[PDB]
Amino acid sequence: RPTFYRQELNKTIWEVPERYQNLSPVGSGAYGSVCAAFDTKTGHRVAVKKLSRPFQSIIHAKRTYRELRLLKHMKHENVIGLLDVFTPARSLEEFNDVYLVTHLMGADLNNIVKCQKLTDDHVQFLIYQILRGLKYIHSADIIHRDLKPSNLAVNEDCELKILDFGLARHTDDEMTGYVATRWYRAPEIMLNWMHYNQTVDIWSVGCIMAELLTGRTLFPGTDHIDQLKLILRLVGTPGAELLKKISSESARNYIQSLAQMPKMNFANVFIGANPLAVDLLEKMLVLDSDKRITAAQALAHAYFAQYHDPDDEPVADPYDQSFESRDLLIDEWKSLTYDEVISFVPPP
Ligand SMILES: CN1[C@@H]2CC[C@H]1C[C@@H](N)C2
Ligand SMILES: [Cl-]
Ligand SMILES: [Cl-]
Ligand SMILES: [Cl-]
Ligand SMILES: [Cl-]
Ligand SMILES: [Cl-]
Ligand SMILES: [Mg+2]
Repeated sequence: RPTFYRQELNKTIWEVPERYQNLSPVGSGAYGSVCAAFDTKTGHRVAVKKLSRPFQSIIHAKRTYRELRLLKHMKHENVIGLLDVFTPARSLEEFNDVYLVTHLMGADLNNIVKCQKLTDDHVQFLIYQILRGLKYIHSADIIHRDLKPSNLAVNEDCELKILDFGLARHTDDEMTGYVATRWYRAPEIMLNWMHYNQTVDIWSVGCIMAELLTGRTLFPGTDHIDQLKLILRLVGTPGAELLKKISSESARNYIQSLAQMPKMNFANVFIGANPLAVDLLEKMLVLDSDKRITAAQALAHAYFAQYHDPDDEPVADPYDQSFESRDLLIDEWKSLTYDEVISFVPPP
């Protein structure tokens, strides 16, 4: 057990191993507080996140367990990894606090687009890395559910990592109105049409790729209905085949109230883009999720010929998510989490 030391950072007690020095506040959503630190064992600048109220309810205790399980599994060059996890507690009986440690991300996509100009070669490389990471995530039957530019870290060398997996977090207020929290979401999840699956993430990649190409948000809707009208103007209104897959009767009646529109010509929307980029966008931005291109199929598209290496696009170890259907008490979720903290093995 390392020695721990205590300090107060903005109204909060932090108790951390001596290896972590020069702690300085950076952020605080409703799920925790974050400090930057120097890790003297590894030489890395790191983010240290102290969870808030991790075991306050069954829903919160299960979310804490879910996040720790997911971060411990993800071992890929284009996905955020877990450097360390710790608690100052010396037993389950005194266990209350969880701290998560990752590499400090110095810039998101948004920061890079504002400070540098990108060529078509940059966009090939950025979208290639998102798809390489998604091939790995989907191979474990994990859905990210919240891909958007603020959830993509990018460095000076244009190297990219996916972060901030969807933990079933987002509230109704957060998704309301003229908000980037909704502009990258597939229409079947935005409107609760049907049981969604991993295809929702490919829609988000199409929206991100379009905005790297034009410099404009693809579907900047002022609300859910405005956004659906922008989507159907580009891709066309649904055919009988998709309408049958929409499980809500009211959702089906509403769509049938809209005048029919054909799919637009994507070469006339993405004026002057690489024809291979136009073709790949037409294969991602398909209304019927059954017919979208997959991450593994997209890596073999000719747009990525300069970067594709089928011997360097790895898949994940199997991931057991049977806990998602399990009914447990707060203290049972808390014990499972404690065991996962004490069994952590750091990366090479
Ligand atoms: C001018 N637009 C702003 C920032 C870049 C671009 C696309 C969206 N992310 C919003
Ligand atoms: Cl230490
Ligand atoms: Cl990482
Ligand atoms: Cl504790
Ligand atoms: Cl964003
Ligand atoms: Cl597993
Ligand atoms: Mg985020």
